[PDB]
Amino acid sequence: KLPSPELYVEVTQFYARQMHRMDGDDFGGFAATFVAGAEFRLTVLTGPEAIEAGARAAAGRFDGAQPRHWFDMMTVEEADDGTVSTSYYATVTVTSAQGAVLVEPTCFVRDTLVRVSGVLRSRSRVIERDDLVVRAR
Amino acid sequence: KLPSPELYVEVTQFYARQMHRMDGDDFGGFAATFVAGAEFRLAGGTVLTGPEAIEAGARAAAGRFDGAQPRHWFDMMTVEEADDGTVSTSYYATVTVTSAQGAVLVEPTCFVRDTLVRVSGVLRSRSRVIERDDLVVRAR
Amino acid sequence: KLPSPELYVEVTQFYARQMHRMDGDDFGGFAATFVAGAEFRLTVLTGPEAIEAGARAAAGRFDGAQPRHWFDMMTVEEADDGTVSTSYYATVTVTSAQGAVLVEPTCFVRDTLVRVSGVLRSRSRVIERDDLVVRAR
Repeated sequence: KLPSPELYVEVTQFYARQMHRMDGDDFGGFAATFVAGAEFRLTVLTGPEAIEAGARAAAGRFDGAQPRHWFDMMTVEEADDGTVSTSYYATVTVTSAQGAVLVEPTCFVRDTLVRVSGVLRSRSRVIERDDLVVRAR
Repeated sequence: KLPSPELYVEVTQFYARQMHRMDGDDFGGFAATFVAGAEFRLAGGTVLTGPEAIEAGARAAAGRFDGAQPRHWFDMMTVEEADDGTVSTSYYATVTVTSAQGAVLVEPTCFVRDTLVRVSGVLRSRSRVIERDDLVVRAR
Repeated sequence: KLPSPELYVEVTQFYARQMHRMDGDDFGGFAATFVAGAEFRLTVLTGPEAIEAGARAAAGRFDGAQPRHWFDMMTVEEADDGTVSTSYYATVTVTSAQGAVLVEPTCFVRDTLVRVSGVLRSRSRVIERDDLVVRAR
């Protein structure tokens, strides 16, 4: 079932704002986009406190360089109970002080979003890393 | 000339599902998104006609990935709907290839022009023309 | 807060056409998407003539190769006075005659768009280059 244009637009804006916070080191604001008990599976982090700690930790890998998350090829579907399911491609570019760019291994991501007080929030995120999948075959 | 929001959303979902199938090695499902007699024009000038030829070409081309994982990325997409429902798009595309060792290759970028048509209410690919930017540069 | 689906679509088409022109060396057509007195902050360029000349000059860095601009993670909001504000991630790929793809340092871009005779045009563009931000911190 195709999503309504309003839902599709709302989803694009949710992800843009969520990733701007994560990439901008607003780890608490990033985690606040998740509901209590949200499941983030890379190993699972459950709930915003754990998700905030993980984003802070994973950001350590960038040192002082600047990450940017890139999403594309995103499916969006609304269930009758209002839950939104997405699947998409994601990567992170990492730009150094000298202008070098590293492109991280791509991921295939599956999300569920829920509406809380009229606004979308992340309920579940499951990340499949393409290098690990390749390695496993 | 702007596409309706419904059409724009429909196009984004068509392409997301189409590339998920191709990148996931569902070459039959990828080819099934094309109509009978669809024309697929490769960067080099070879044309594949019909979904069966397109499936065979897509499977053969995937050999270049050598067990690594491709991901197609589209961006900067124009969308135009003709009065008869035919949809024309143009966009940028590239492919990343991620290996078991975490290597990421970025393939030469392409400029792609498609036509889509509606069959029993759903979009299908009718024409795809790929211009590869390295080949364009070489000709210049 | 959320843009109408019509506005969202119009913005994607505006940017697709603007970048196709710039990447295709249609520097005048690129500049025509800006209003008179538009401000482009890299140094500031004011007006379509200066923006065209600067874009032509900047393209010299590609040296016979083919650039492609990639935007993603785009916020879109309409202000009460009809001004449209966007923020997005941008990078440029540069593909050589041998198919080597250079990936330029990423940018965080903030635009304002305005409607002129019913048509969207760029009023202001401010580019923050991520390597320079990293260097500064």
